[PDB]
Amino acid sequence: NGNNYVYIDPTQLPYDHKWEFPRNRLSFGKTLGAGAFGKVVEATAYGLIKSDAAMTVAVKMLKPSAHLTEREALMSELKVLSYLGNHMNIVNLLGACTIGGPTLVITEYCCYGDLLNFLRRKRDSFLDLEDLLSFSYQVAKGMAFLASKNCIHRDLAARNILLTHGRITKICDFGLARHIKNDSNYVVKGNARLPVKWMAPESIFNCVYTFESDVWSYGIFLWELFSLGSSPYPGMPVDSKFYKMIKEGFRMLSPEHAPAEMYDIMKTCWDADPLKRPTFKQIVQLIEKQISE
Amino acid sequence: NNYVYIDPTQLPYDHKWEFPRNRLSFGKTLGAGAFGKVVEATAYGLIKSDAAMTVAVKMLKPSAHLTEREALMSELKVLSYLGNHMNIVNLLGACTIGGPTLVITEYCCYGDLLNFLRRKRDSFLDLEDLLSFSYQVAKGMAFLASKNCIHRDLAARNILLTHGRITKICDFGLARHIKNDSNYVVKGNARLPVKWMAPESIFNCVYTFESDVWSYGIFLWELFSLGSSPYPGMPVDSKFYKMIKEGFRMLSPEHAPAEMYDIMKTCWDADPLKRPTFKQIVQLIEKQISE
Amino acid sequence: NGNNYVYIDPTQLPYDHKWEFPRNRLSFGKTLGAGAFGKVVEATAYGLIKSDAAMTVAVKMLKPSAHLTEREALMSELKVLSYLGNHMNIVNLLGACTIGGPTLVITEYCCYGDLLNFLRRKRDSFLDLEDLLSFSYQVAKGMAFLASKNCIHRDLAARNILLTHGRITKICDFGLARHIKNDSNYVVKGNARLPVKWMAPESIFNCVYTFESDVWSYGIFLWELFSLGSSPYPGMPVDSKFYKMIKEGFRMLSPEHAPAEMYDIMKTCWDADPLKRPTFKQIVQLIEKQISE
Amino acid sequence: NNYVYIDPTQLPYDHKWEFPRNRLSFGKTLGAGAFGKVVEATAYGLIKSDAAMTVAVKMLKPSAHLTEREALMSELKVLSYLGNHMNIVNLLGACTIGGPTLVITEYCCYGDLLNFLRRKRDSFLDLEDLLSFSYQVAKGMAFLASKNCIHRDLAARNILLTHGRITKICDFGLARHIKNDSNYVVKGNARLPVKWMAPESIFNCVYTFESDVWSYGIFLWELFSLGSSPYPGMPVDSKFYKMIKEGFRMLSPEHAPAEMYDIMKTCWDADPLKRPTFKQIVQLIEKQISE
Repeated sequence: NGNNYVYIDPTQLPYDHKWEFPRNRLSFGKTLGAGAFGKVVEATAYGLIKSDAAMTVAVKMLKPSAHLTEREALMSELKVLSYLGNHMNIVNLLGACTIGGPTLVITEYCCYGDLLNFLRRKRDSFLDLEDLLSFSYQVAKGMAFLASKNCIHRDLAARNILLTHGRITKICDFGLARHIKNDSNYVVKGNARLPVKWMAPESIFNCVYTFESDVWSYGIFLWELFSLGSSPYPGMPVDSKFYKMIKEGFRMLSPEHAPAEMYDIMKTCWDADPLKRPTFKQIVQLIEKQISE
Repeated sequence: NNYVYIDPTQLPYDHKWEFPRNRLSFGKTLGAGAFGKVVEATAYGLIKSDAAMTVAVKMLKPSAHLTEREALMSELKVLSYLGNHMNIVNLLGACTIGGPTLVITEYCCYGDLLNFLRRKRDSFLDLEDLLSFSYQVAKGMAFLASKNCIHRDLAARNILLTHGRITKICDFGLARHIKNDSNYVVKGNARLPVKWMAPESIFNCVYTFESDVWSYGIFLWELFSLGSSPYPGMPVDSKFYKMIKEGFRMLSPEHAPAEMYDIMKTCWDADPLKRPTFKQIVQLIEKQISE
Repeated sequence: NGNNYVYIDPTQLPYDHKWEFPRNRLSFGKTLGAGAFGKVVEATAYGLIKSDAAMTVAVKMLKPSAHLTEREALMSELKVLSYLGNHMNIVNLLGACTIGGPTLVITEYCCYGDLLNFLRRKRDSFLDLEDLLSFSYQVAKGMAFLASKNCIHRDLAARNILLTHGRITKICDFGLARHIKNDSNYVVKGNARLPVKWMAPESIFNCVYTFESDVWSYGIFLWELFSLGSSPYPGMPVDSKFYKMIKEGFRMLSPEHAPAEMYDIMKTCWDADPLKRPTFKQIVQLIEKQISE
Repeated sequence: NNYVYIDPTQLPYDHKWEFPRNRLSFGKTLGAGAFGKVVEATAYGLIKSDAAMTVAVKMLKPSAHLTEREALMSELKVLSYLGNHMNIVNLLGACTIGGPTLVITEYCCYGDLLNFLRRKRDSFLDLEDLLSFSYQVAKGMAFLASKNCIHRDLAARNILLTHGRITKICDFGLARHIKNDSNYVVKGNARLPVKWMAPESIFNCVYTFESDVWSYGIFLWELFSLGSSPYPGMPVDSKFYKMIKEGFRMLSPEHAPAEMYDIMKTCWDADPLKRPTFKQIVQLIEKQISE
């Protein structure tokens, strides 16, 4: 009754059927990633674009291990993706299958896989510095787009950036298609397993996920990136001591390969006051103005 | 679920809005409900540091529960999220530290539009002004829609009038009592404005963007009626609901141009996806303008 | 050769034919305004919008008194109008007739005529203050639109604002359809007859027409408006003394009916430094923030 | 004619761009023409007040006429009008008072793209990078088009390379001599880059938005050729022009993916209105990306 202005979230809202696509026009292939309850699969879609009779795509789907909770999560993801719109630097929705079977969410296939692996298998023969400047600019633009659509990414990290042609990087939601009890980057806090080393303190202590929370993670991502795929706070486990250190204001030092301008952005992203952190729009404009330096 | 849309009521309070409450004076109550009220006030140095202006302040009565404190704070965070527009009542500032929460918004000197239409029903202000009211309220809703917001009580009684012939959509939440207003009627758990609500909202309790358009149609009807009451004479009971489901509708207001009536009708399509969107309603009007 | 970045003006560019409309579907009626070389005519257009079989429109056309120079001016106007786009607060292009006869430019008809006349025939029974606030806001929005499309109006003045339904005002180009040797508001300077009392000094002395030049005229328009249709610098002829006065920095005083906020805008519009003048976007935002005062 | 579009070269010089020339040092010449040059330079306190950066400064030689002073000042006012974008060389500041006009823009450390392609023609940098170059240059042109600007000399030789794998469209006006470059050839009054010009530009001297797209096609051809010369072997004479009118075209570069070739072909449509716009070319590529 009170407060007549109610924000409507695209999750709670009709599924637009312009996305629906015949499940008899998909051929599933090798799995690309799986969690306990879901998986992303490589596939061929026939007649998805009138120019490409057969294009490789990725399909997100649940495993028969999955309950009602998961089935709704996948539909929410589909709905969310359906409202975002397209941008070069995210993985885009191509279509879905809801009628006549389990829900299938069809998105872009990114042939070069994810950025962390790429960075690590390349740590030796060091792809060079300019590619790394390019990736951080592109990820910034992609976060700026998500933020202009009022959207937050609650797991920004090199392991969720994918690589495709034209040297393009794309931000990705891996939800459900990743097993986190097996990954030490995810650690128990409260009920959940979270990526706390990528998380802003206000997110860890006060459970607040703002737009500036993402900017912190972007900072950890830059460190991740210029370290060529190393872990954040390398060697140190997440525990009482860590939380205390983050709270007191201790920060990581510059990676050996970060130019001075980037570490500079890193540091401001990690300001304890969220309000002193740059926005993604500012990061993008900063990288563009300083590109010749 | 990595991707998540931010809810405005979850964001932290932005201190850019903070305003010293020793710069406020209170005057007469504009509206009161069970748990809160809206008071006329003076704020010094609010826009210009030189100057003083009249504003409206919304606040809780001493008998407010945590649910009402949350409602008032949510009202504030939504307003802050929306930003400014000429056709809503805007947030001007808040007092949060040093006492009860105060939400400062625009004062609208001419009062609400329903009362204005009734007191003007005698002389007939002309049809050109009712056109402007239509256009402005649609512009205001198109704007709320664009920020992904819905209004739960769009009705001439929640539309305010200010200078420059400007009309503003307003959230009267918490500052109206309804237990004695025939327009609000018990259904299920709550008291609701049923004559203004779309059928799918009454039944399945679906509040969406197309629900508002329905209410816009009922508004257009109030408007070109000069503030007569909707579905006049009919009480709300089983008879009423059953009839609305079976396609029952109001006929054209005596003073509506046929086109505006056609928009009303399209607003009342039983099928939510056949109703116009506000953006479309704006664009219609912006051509029904030269003809 | 030098300078490879060349701005292309919509005047010099192909006429898009999506505007072309059959001249056998127009019936000309009474003239609304004429110059020596052209005129605007009231007309009926059959089948212009599928909803209105017969709507009144305005048609701009040359008189047989007109030379090649004028014929090109009218086509330039048509081209300009064709690129602007629509906005509620200007008079919009509806179509043209180029093939099989003289050029005809079809625009919106505004039933209540122009604002200056309206203001003057209403000076006695004083339509009230709130309508005047509304007109200045609407004209500001219309200038803001023109400026966002990089367009300037070189004759902004109450005599070029038209009135239509819904209490809507619309900015208008009267070019060619007005005789200026008969109107004392237009006065000789150099070769041309110009509206110098509406013109910014940098426009008068240095022949520079910027976006802030328009803002000056907007200021004179507000004065014109809150004086209920009086002439600017009433009684004083344009001559050496006037130019000197404008140059030294003398300004008009507030009209008897201008609220303090408006005269305030007036004054800043008339700053001798163009750079200290508000932009139309700022004027609009100022009027909106202060609307409750 | 009351409505008039502002030409950027007519606007007054904006002093927000002014920069003290005692904060500049000059180094080596990057490029020189008959009447002017572009020099490598250091500017202190240009972006950060703390710091120094390398920039490029464009200026007139002592033998420049009023037409060249105007060209240089027009270059400056156009750049100021366009504003920033990642894919053009941007204006950083100007020195106008206290001596000759100096136009400060971005230094691009890797030099021009034509030379880069040739020196890389040996090893084969891969096809993924040529895709990025295509996309970036189209993004840059789409941007110039959106500000209603045309480029009179779009060619790999006027595309510069900087950090982050970024390519930037550049105006080399005044800082190249052409009297000895076979790529510029006398036609009528001027020396022109004819192999890059659309047919309607050579004849009726029509320079429009669709003329640029033609040149973009020739660029795509240079690009996937690794900087071979266009219409290789053929000199420009009556033979040449007559053939271009009668539909003569280049065939696919040995290393072009078929789709990119299809865009080249559509860029070379004799009918200006059949050619894609840059906005369309961007959007194509942004899907030819996952396949």
